[PDB]
Amino acid sequence: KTVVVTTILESPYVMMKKNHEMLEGNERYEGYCVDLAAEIAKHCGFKYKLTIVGDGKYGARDADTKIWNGMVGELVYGKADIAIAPLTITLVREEVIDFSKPFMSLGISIMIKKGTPIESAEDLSKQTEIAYGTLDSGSTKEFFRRSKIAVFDKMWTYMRSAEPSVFVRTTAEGVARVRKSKGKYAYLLESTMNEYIEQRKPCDTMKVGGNLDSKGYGIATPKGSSLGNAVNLAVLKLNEQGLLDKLKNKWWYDKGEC
Amino acid sequence: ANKTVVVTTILESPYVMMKKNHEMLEGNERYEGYCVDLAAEIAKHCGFKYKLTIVGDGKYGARDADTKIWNGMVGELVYGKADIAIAPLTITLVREEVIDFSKPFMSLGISIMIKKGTPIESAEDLSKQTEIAYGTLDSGSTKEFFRRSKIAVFDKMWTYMRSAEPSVFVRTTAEGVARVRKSKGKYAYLLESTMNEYIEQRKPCDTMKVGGNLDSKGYGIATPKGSSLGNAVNLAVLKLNEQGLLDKLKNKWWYDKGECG
Ligand SMILES: N[C@@H](Cc1cc(Cl)c([N+](=O)[O-])cc1CCC(=O)O)C(=O)O
Ligand SMILES: N[C@@H](Cc1cc(Cl)c([N+](=O)[O-])cc1CCC(=O)O)C(=O)O
Repeated sequence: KTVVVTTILESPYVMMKKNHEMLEGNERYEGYCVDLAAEIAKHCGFKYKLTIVGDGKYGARDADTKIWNGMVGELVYGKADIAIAPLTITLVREEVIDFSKPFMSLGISIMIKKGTPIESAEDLSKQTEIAYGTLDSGSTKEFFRRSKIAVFDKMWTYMRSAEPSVFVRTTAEGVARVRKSKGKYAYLLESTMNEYIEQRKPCDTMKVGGNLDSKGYGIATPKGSSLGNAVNLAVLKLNEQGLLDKLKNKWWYDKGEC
Repeated sequence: ANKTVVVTTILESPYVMMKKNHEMLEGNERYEGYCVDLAAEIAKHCGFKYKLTIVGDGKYGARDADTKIWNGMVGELVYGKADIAIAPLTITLVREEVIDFSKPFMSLGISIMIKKGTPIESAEDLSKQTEIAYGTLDSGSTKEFFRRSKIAVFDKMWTYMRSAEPSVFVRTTAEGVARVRKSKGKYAYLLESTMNEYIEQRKPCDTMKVGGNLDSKGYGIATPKGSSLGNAVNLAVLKLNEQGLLDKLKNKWWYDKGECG
């Protein structure tokens, strides 16, 4: 019985191959999660089909309707058997689905265009000449909305009140905005993506400062899933054998363009 | 029928330490540290009463190959002697096979400790020379990491360490640190990054953590398989992290109390 894998088009985790049109099935896709899915299925002994999440979302529960969207939605409503993607392990998600132990550790970080005289969160919060912001929705924004730490609360108030808006619709828009803003915009995003973009042409961005927090991506399965236990052991084994580090290197650095 | 939760832990600075005045104290209050504070939080969120007990054999948890017996805190859980372990206990495959772990409350990796001034910047640097000796604890997970590693650099280091004379291994973490401090830049110590960072903030302020971490892993709260507490404990850990409490706790024990500026 073929396992339905839900995932999301997010570089360099899952991308359509340049020559995808001459390809079929799983082979249409490449990336860190594509490689990880193969390793997991190999170790747990299952065949699987990669499917792209229908609504292009990760997974948030609507406050009013209480409906779950994205890949979490596909798990809880029975459309997919497992999610393999840069999906953060969080309390609200863990209440309705299971996560493996983390396959990648990350935190919120700062992206600047090279030349921008900013070196940390503190620096940013102490000035306004260089605008800075986050995705207009989701986890990073929420970190600042809910934060009780002085400097981060400060940054948050600055962001809500800054004009024009410092928020962006998509991660790509955030990156593009840093790139086209001639050193006058800084983007706060997950460190994994920051580190990746830093190795891509035109090589005009960099990561500065330490991560503002600490979290991890996990493989997700429905509660009670007969795959959950084996998938978790697979992630730990892959980590312990150095495979996860090797996959990170392959996709961030070896295939790097800088 | 409800019973007090038996917590197994271990004396390891700054996770769990006996208070200077422990003699005039009783029970849990004899102890202080990061893991003491964390246990308080977990129990508070999960709503259980608990008793801190120190692991009888002073070990974290490994299965003897010959006897097949699990020692340490893992063993306590596996053999039914404790309800939960709260300590710098790494989540690993062989342990997950026999107990449950929460998601990590702390992230870490194997790292290099040097005496300040030592001309070494990475594992790669160490492996390519022998003038500056380097080693690990004479047992446990860091040594086992190098023994099992099929990564070229780490295997080469293992081969060097196993054959180096005099012995580059040490009996305790304290010994390794002391050896770094006394060896005039001629000994480098491989240990978990958490402890490395801690020691870096302690007088005489003569050590330094250098290079990237050699691996990536996490410490987790452990319960016996099928335990009733496992689920609630896991959600508690996630909440504490998201609420910023785990970072604040690490700051308290590592940096606020820091002795090196
Ligand atoms: N891990 C997030 C999804 C996500 C993934 C990536 Cl890889 C990036 N990113 O490219 O910086 C962002 C996000 C959303 C937060 C953000 O704005 O960083 C989740 O589980 O909700
Ligand atoms: N997390 C390890 C135990 C441990 C804890 C600490 Cl706090 C340090 N350390 O202070 O460097 C080391 C170890 C492992 C021995 C060693 O590497 O010396 C486990 O679960 O086996």
